[PDB]
Amino acid sequence: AQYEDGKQYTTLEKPVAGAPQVLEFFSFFCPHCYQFEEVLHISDNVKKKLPEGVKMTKYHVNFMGGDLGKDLTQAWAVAMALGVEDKVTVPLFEGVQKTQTIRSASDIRDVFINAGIKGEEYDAAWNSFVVKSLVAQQEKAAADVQLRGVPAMFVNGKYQLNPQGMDTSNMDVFVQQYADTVKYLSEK
Ligand SMILES: Cc1nc(CCN(C)C(=O)Cc2ccc(Oc3ccc(C#N)c(C)c3)cc2)no1
Repeated sequence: AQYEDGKQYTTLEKPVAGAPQVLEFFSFFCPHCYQFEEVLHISDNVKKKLPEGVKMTKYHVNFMGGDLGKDLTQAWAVAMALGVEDKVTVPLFEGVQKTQTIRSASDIRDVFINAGIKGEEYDAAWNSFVVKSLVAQQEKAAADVQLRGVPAMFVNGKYQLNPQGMDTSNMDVFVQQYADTVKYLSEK
């Protein structure tokens, strides 16, 4: 077969019922997640190859970066609650991994302020039980797959992308192989 279990993807032995159709996990501490966002734009190219009848979900993980890792998962919840993912994703990556100016929750907050979210607005969201449940949603989804590594993408709670099984001599070719695989899996 052109697409094969163990090549472009693997099959979960305990599939997750009711999961999001297309679910990616990332960490702002994760070097490959940095590439996936700024250099490869994986999420955008996957969306361009799915129909407008499929929802895409992106969740942060706790297991990288200790205390600041958990702050960033809550900050991602704030970003999702306020709908400002596209405004804060790049400054958070660059602040953690490029300039290394994100060292505390206050520094994360500064990113949002500089991106234009009001201080009262950030703080009220940060402390809300709506954000508390968005944090719980991110944890529950990663725990359903005993997630131990990022970047990760899962399709219909049944299949996990296997980027190590694709060709990386060319960055655009890799991105389109990856996105075509998500499409094939979504249609499965
Ligand atoms: C099995 C399995 N374990 C995981 C997650 C583990 N974990 C920390 C990784 O790092 C895995 C990973 C992701 C992408 C990748 O391929 C790349 C990365 C960067 C660039 C760039 N620029 C290109 C072109 C391809 C290689 C490895 N997932 O599945």
